[PDB]
Amino acid sequence: VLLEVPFSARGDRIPDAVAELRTREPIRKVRTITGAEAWLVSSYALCTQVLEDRRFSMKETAAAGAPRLNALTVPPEVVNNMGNIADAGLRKAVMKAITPKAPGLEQFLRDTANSLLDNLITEGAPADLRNDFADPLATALHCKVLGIPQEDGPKLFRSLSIAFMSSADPIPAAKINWDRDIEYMAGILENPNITTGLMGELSRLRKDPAYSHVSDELFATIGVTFFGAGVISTGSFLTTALISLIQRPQLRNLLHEKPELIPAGVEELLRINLSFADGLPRLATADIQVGDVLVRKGELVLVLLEGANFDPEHFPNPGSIELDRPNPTSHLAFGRGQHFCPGSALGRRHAQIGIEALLKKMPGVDLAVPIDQLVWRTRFQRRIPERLPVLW
Ligand code: HEM
Repeated sequence: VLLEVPFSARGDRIPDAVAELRTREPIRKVRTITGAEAWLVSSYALCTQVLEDRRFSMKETAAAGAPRLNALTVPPEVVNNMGNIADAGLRKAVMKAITPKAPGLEQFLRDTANSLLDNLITEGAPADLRNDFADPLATALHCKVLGIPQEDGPKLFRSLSIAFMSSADPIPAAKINWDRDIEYMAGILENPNITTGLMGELSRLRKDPAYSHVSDELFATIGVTFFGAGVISTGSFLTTALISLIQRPQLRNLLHEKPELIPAGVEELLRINLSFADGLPRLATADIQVGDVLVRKGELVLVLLEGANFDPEHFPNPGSIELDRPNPTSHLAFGRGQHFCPGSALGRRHAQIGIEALLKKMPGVDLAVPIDQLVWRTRFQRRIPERLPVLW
């Protein structure tokens, strides 16, 4: 019987099995939720090998009849979204619009984190740091980044509990939501009041006849895809980083006292983060040797990020947060190679600012329920608790 993936929906603790698997079988046959076979890769060396070799293709994971990690929740072409962006001549533009350096942006993040936190302090403990802090901070950020009205955020957010499912079967709601969100974005592109952020930029490139080969659909897809990827990734990461920090009171206290180390703290929280529920999928486009396995053309490979990130061969004392590591950014939390996360800078600043605000307003933050009372979302592309009850 094949080892089934994923092993655990819990985002607070790495299963003991990962260390077992990594040492003895850093590439191992598994079965996914669709019933497909796959190669799960779990050492830093093999994970990096896979991500650095472009013949392990992201685009081709959408190929018809390919073994699948999970059901598509987007059109097959949209799996190649970053490639379409590059081909449309929109790459450095997209990347420029999603940098945290934008005028006023970091102060907006800061003031938004502090306002959310003041509201929670007024309502009284317990507070839910996912639904009433991390996710709203993520959503407010991405509305600003995209240049769309803040009041439009909640509804785009609504789609995400389905869009980012990791399902054995197709999801009818995913298509309905996708089509509505695409239509919304299309409308944003023609709205002359939208002059800032990613959509403001994309909108004026759309008016340019030099971009006449670029469909309206792709422009709109970029907005929907970046909003969703950024909101789900930042909100989910911050949420489970807060659990990591809460469980390490002396770290909490150290960062509160020495906020200059908060970036180093966040980098370690990224390294040990369990937010990705599944390995990153790739399809082999050739026969390629990975460890003791010849991966065959057409086979699915899953790059287990926490495999690499907890690998003591690369990170000594891997379960420990150490702020003085010599190569602290070398984890795979943002991936590697061709598909390295284009939002990584913004991801770091969202978490840095969110944590700094929280530590200053709630220096005594702690869980308000036993950790085993958290409800872990299942069959989802991220590991998150439904609610994160705290007191302070
Ligand atoms: C802590 C926050 C974040 C984490 C941990 C994270 C993680 C990742 C990872 C691991 C990948 C690589 C996927 C792969 O190679 O298969 C990725 C790619 C991606 N991320 Fe992020 N991400 C974060 C924030 C963001 C933000 C803020 C945005 C946009 C606003 C974003 C947009 C994207 C997009 C569009 C891709 C696909 C790139 C491609 O296909 O080439 N992410 N992210």
